[PDB]
This record gives sequence, C-alpha cells and structure tokens, in this order.
Amino acid sequence: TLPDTVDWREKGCVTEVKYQGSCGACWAFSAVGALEGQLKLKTGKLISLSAQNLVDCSNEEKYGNKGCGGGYMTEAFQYIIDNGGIEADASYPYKAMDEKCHYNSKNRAATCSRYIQLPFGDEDALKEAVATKGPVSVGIDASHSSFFFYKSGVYDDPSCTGNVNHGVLVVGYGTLDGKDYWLVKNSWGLNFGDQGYIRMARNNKNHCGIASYCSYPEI
Ligand SMILES: *C(=N)C1(NC(=O)[C@@H]2C[C@@H](S(=O)(=O)c3ccccc3C(F)(F)F)CN2)CC1
Repeated sequence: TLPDTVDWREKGCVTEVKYQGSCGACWAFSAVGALEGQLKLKTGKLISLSAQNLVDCSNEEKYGNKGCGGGYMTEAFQYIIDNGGIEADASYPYKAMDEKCHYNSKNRAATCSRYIQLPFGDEDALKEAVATKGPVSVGIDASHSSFFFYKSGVYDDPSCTGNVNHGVLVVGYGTLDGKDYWLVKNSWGLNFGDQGYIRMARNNKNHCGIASYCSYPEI
C-alpha cells in the first residue's frame, strides 16, 4: 500500500527554491531538481546541481534544447548521460543567459545512468513513482493567470488544459481539506505560490496535463 501523504522536503531531498528570471530554463530547473533528489537518496548529500550547465551545454539539435529558449527534461537527462556528469550550482552558477559551455569533469558532482518515463496521463503511476522513487519531473499547463494568482489551497482552474508548457518538479502529494493534490516545486523564487510551491489538483482527469510527461533520472 502507498502512503497517503508524501513530501520529499521532509526527507531532506529537495534543495532551496531557485529563481529562473527571464531565461526559459524551467526545464533545466525541473531536471536538476529530480537529479538532486536521486543524489540525496544515493549519497546522503543534498547539493544544488547546475541548471546553467544544462542551458549552456545542451543547446543544439542533438538534444533539441534551446537554452533560455526552452527545452525538455528528458533531453537534459540524456545530456548528463552522454556527458558523463553535471556540475554543482556552486562551481557552475546560474546566469539566466546562454553562455558558452565550460563543463569541467574535475568539478563533476553527479551522474545520470538512465531515465524513466511514466505512462502518459497515468496519475496512479505518478503517485507510485513519487512515493517509491523520489521527486519526478513533469510538464504542466502553467499558461493561465490564475496559476500566478494562486497563494494557498489546491489549484484546480477549469481553464487549464492538457497542452503543457512548463517543466516543474513533483515533490509530494496528499489531500488538503478533502481535495487530492500534487505538491509542485517551481523555479520562480519564494514569492511564487506558497513559498515557491503550488498544490495542483490530483486525480481530476490529468488536470493541466500534470501526468502527461513525467520522468525521473537514475544516478
Ligand atoms: C520554461 N521556462 C519554458 N518551457 C519549456 O522550456 C518547456 C518545457 C517542456 S514541456 O514540459 O512544456 C513539454 C511540452 C510538450 C511535451 C512534453 C513536455 C515535457 F516533456 F517536457 F514535459 C517543453 N518546453 C517556457 C520556456
């Protein structure tokens, strides 16, 4: 049986909330956030990993990422696999602009061997993965102003669609005042939502596309 409530923050598997700025790096923050969870679960250390390393070094057709022009979490993971590593934020900090790649293997702080994609639209599979694997990268439709109006409760705007546009991180789930939710870490700083997080409707027919494109890496 799966736990009724999960919050990876409580297990020290989630780093501080980041601020992407004007750079379209949501995908990179979502990817590093999933890998940070796995790194903590394997090594016992909680380390912020370099979103900028992803932005600078996978901006080419091989990956179909475009740096600050947007990208995909699974292609971030594929880069880390191909590259044999990724740096920590501390040695490769965030600039919110495209830069020339300067990855250095002496500063490797994590690796990725493979990644897993969950079945499209399957919220039961997402629940199982969050409970048993760790934080999971997902895409959502975050294109409605109500997403930024949100401060507390469970986000469930009827104007959401299945047409996703932003990569974020699912770090838990539960039920709040009788409404099932996913606990989502964003990359808009602490001023977004509830200290950087939004609780999004769970079990409402794949609302906002949250279970359409779920993936997580393995160290
Ligand atoms: C983030 N600041 C911005 N969005 C992106 O870079 C997006 C993330 C992904 S997605 O989540 O929207 C996505 C769309 C369609 C199919 C699959 C996905 C997946 F797999 F990533 F979830 C694509 N670009 C605004 C730049």
